[PDB]
Amino acid sequence: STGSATTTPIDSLDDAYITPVQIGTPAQTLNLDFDTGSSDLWVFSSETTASEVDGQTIYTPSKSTTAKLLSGATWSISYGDGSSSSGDVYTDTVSVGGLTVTGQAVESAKKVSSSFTEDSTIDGLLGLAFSTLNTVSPTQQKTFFDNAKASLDSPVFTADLGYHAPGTYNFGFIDTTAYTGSITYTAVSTKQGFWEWTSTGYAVGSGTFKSTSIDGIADTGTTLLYLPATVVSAYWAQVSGAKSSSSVGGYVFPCSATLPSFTFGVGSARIVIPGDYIDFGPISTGSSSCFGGIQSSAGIGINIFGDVALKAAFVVFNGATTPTLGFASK
Repeated sequence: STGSATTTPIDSLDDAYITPVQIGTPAQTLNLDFDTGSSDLWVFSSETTASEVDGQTIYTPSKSTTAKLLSGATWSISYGDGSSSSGDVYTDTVSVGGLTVTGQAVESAKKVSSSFTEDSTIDGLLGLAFSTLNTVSPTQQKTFFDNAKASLDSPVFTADLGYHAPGTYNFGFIDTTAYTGSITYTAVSTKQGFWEWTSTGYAVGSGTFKSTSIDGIADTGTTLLYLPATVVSAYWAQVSGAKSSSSVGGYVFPCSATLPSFTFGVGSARIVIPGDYIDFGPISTGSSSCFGGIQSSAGIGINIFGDVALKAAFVVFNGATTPTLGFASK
């Protein structure tokens, strides 16, 4: 089997991407944030504290003939950005782009943090990291991909995120028309439960490539590119007037600037992030200070190849017995 679904930016900045997901019988379609940095499929639901729902579409398990309470199971998750959610668990039929999993754990939120409430466009998350990170207790549950894997034509999914435009998540096949040149594959460590890999270096604009190992995670659920302070300083030093602002929470730059590109290495291959991808616009409405899309990972504890990086590539998440990651230009 295979599946193919379009993923759409939630706003004009590509702050996140939503993908429609069918849950239950008859189908209830919710728009979920596909997150290769976590491993819970959770949704706003009829059980979510009413004051914490503000415009989201909810899953109502009582209206699904295939929903079953997973007795005794609870979940609770905290994300890198400080947001969180928790609740209980149902199993139900879940379909993405024509690919169907029966008995998928659907984690129903009883509580969500303010960031989730305030984002009316995201109805929940669909985790695509390794199932070892799943938070369901006392019986850990599998991700949608893990459940689908044996049925897929090939045990892979691909992320093809757009810049200010829709893109695609495919399951079970590699669309050879969706990228240019060849796909370069690179080793993955699953030791921390993430799609963790090592970039071979970077360049800023038309500058020389610096060969240096940068361990980080491929994370579709993180907006920006978070890299070591040395790398980030070298980038922003090429932008007149750019500075790190503790008050704003990172590097800012004059909105009048033309940003240089940023290249990262995948083995001997190179992925070029155009400068425009690094512009996250005014820090507040009407400001002439703009927020940078490349930020320091210092104090995160891990480097994160988030959407800024991933949307410059066609990315293969290869879930073979020994997982690997593939990157192609597009």
